[PDB]
Amino acid sequence: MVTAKKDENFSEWYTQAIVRSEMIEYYDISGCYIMRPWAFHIWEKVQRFFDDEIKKMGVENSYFPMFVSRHKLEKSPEVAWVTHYGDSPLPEKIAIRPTSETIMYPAYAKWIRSHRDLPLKLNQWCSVVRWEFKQPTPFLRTREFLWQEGHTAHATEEEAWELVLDILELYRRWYEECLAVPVIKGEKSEGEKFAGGKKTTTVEAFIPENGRGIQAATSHLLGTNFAKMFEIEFEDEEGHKRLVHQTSWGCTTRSLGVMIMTHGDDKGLVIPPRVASVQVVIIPILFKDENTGEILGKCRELKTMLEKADIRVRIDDRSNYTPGWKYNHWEVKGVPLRLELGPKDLAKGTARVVRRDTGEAYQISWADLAPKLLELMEGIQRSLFEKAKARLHEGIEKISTFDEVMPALNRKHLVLAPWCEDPESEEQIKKETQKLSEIQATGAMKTLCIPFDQPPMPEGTKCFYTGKPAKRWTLWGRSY
Amino acid sequence: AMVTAKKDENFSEWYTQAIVRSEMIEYYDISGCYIMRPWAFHIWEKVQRFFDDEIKKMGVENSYFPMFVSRHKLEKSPEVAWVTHYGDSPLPEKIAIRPTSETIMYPAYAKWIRSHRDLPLKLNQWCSVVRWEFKQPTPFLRTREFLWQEGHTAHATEEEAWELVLDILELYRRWYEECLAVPVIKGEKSEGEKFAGGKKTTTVEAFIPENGRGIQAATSHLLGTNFAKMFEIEFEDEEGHKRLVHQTSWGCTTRSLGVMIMTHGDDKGLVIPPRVASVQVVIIPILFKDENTGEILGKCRELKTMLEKADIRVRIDDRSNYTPGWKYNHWEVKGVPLRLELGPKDLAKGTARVVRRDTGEAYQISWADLAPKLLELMEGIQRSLFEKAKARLHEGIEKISTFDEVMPALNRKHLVLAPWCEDPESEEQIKKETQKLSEIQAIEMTGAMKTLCIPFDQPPMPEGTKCFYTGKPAKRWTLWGRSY
Ligand SMILES: Cc1cc(N2CC[C@@](C#N)(C3CC3)C2=O)cc(NC(=O)Cc2ccccc2)n1
Ligand SMILES: Cc1cc(N2CC[C@@](C#N)(C3CC3)C2=O)cc(NC(=O)Cc2ccccc2)n1
Ligand SMILES: O=C(C[C@H]1NCCC[C@@H]1O)Cn1cnc2cc(Br)c(Cl)cc2c1=O
Ligand SMILES: O=C(C[C@H]1NCCC[C@@H]1O)Cn1cnc2cc(Br)c(Cl)cc2c1=O
Repeated sequence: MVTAKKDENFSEWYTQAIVRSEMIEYYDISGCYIMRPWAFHIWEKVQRFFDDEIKKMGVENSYFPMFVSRHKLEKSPEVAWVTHYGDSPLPEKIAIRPTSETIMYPAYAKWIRSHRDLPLKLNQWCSVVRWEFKQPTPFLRTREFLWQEGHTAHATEEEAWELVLDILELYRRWYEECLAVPVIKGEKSEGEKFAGGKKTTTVEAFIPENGRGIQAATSHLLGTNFAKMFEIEFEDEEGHKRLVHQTSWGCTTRSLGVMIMTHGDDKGLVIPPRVASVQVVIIPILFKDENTGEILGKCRELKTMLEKADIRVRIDDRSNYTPGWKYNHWEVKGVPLRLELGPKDLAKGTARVVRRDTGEAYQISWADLAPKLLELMEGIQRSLFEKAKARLHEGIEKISTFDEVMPALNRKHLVLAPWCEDPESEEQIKKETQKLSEIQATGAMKTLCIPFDQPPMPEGTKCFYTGKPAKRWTLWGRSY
Repeated sequence: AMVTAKKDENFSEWYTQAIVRSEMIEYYDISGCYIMRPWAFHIWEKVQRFFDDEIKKMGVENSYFPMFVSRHKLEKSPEVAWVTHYGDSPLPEKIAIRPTSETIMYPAYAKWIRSHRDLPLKLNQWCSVVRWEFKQPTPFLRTREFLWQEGHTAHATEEEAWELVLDILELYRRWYEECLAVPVIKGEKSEGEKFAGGKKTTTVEAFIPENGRGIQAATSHLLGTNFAKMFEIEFEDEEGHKRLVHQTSWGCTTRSLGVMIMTHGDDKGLVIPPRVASVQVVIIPILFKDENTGEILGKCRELKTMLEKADIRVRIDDRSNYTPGWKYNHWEVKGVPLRLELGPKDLAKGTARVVRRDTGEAYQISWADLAPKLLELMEGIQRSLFEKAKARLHEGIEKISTFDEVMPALNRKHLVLAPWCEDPESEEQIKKETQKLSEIQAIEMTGAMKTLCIPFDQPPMPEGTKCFYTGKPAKRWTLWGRSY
């Protein structure tokens, strides 16, 4: 049972939702959490979608070591260092991977020798470790987390940039098509991009209850800098030695946290049908032996028919729990549809179906069950996305001048503002907004992204902070 | 680009050449760790899909537990890797990288299990583990870091747990025999060889004829209640008394790829069974550089589309800057089970030439006949690969009566099946005796013979049969040999 209200104390609500639904368990090492099966099911679904999609692009999976030698990593950072095997010291300490550039690119330098070898497109599913001192949040910001990382090498910059954009569109689909979470595609600012690359692109999500943006996934154009550092070169069709043009990209189980925060309500989780391991739960109403074998035989009959429409169905015929307990259990876990079958329903040839997202109840004849449920699930998925998109739209304010910023931040909104893109000004804006928030008593505003979808920039439009010529419309807000 | 070491002359150099020249592995500067390149990883993906699909029907659910365990939870030093520092700062308590996840999972089991309604609890996880041994590593077979799955279940009764132990072991038999076409023997480990944390260890064992060695392929343990005692994993039963759960654990690793490589490979390189080959059919246009007109590649595309609508895994090697013969050798070293050749004559006849990797036999096939024919050939290659390997397994096991038969059989690079009293002291004695006799032989890996398993499939034990070593009453036929 969830008792905290989402719109009152959001942090207590989130903790309740993910504990009481059995998504997470705590662990004695700070910043690490156990991912229980109810959460892991969702990860498996988005992993299958993304993996299928990158394979059609020619990306192949691989597995590189979890350890990197001190002198290879440092070609200290907040990495976990292994210094001993048993009681014996290693002659050189080794780190646990925070990301695998230093592990993979020496191999790329060995494998790439001619244009015949390109493009090289690899991905791996693994976990990484970033041992930060700060407060962790389950799914969103943890010390160890699951994440794929893709790394590619190309003969030209244009082919690399094309892949960057293709991958970022896959991340838009991971969020919007699977998880029903709306995201904004954009470029990172110069101060916010990956330092080892040329251009970083991102999908950004918005959490209306605390007003914060959160980076959902990222796709980098690395250019040739790592090719220089690692000596990744190839002979072109005319004999000349050239540097490769690289990309890298990743997305994590943070996606699940964003889903939970987007669609959850006062009763617990709400799982979008496309990633629900159980789409429909059938609950036999058993009491005083009122037509028991009748009811359970019928439930089995219904499961088989729905499955023949590829609906993912679970009968909760466990005998150790009451029907009321089952209603609340599957509601807190977010199953899209609950189908109730009792003696009355069997006498009438119908089932009672309740939608998780809106609570609406439907009396459906057995014959109609499969097509109707399909309609409902399409309806649920679509409505989850559309409601979320409306909230995203209501949470962004277009502004012209800096004087509008603090009122907007106080409404827990993001701002879209014309910006000159000077890196000094982003540093100044972060400092000023933090100071102002402090005085009104994590308050800094930073750039979230420069969106791909740019409204026109009228000639003569001035930067909202510096008064210099504005270049592009930029999304700002408080953030994770 | 070609394998030159012969499998039956210098097996270790053959194995290294096969897995490097096929682009399955890459070396790494940290000893005992290797990079798993896509040609190998695809196979792992296929066996992972099979096993995952099968355990899900048993109600096992996947999960993910942390890779780290606190010093005081692991030591509830071992050969584990210890993290002692974040950046330059010491941890107040060092933490180990998981060598297996019992000490990470079972405290959560103790929290989750309170009543009989909570059972059975059935979890699995796919992850990597680390065992920092100082012995020489072998790619795929024995490494410091390896991918695996490990499953862990808890039950209200011993009979239910034992049923699951046996169901999982049958899945491991199918992983090897049905996916990888490797024959394995199901058996029970001896008291000295079982997992000390458990009551009974079952195994599937494989055999490598070229070096005469047995190798453990996968394992499934009946843990009993010992871990339930240690972690206080108890439940209130249907009548209200606290009871210990009965547990199982089981695991299988990428060692299964190394066993497959050693079982089917030949002097030309790898041979990949069709059921796990990421490319089942490579189409090689007989086309030379700057000669592409569109005729050959156009038909190659039409053929690939047709074959794919039969769910055949097809690749066209249309790479412009390699000759067709180079391509033939490339994909032979990689073990692609079927090569489809398409050149000018094939176009002029409406046929294609298909060559199977395992035997080299060639077939002329009409375009229209390709899809069913290739399906048939692949079923034939899989079956044949398995049936030849099973024959070698059978030729490699000698049934014996007395200890004096043992050294001759080991010198033929064979395993022995022998009646055994099952006394643990005698297995220690046999290991030492065979090691010393091997040493003396070698003057004029170790030579010790150990138990591999006590097979499930037991021939009758005639009344009065004596143990081949102690002369005491024999209990069960036991499989022994030199081992990994
Ligand atoms: C679960 C998760 C996710 C992510 N990040 C990063 C950006 C990214 C995106 N987009 C990655 C590129 C894919 C993402 O998801 C990052 C993290 N931990 C951390 O920062 C370390 C940490 C540990 C304890 C407290 C505070 C911080 N934890
Ligand atoms: C690749 C792989 C596999 C396996 N093992 C174990 C038994 C088992 C079986 N069956 C596991 C239960 C599943 C298996 O496969 C074990 C290993 N490394 C090691 O012993 C550590 C090591 C490191 C360097 C040199 C020598 C030894 N490396
Ligand atoms: O991890 C990255 C860059 C990219 N790597 C490939 C997957 C997508 C990802 O955005 C940035 N990054 C982030 N955090 C890090 C923390 C440490 Br500790 C180190 Cl050494 C290095 C890094 C580091 O390189
Ligand atoms: O890892 C095991 C027992 C079982 N765990 C679950 C998967 C199947 C597997 O056989 C035995 N084992 C093997 N090697 C180990 C190495 C170290 Br180091 C430690 Cl601490 C512990 C162990 C250890 O417990």
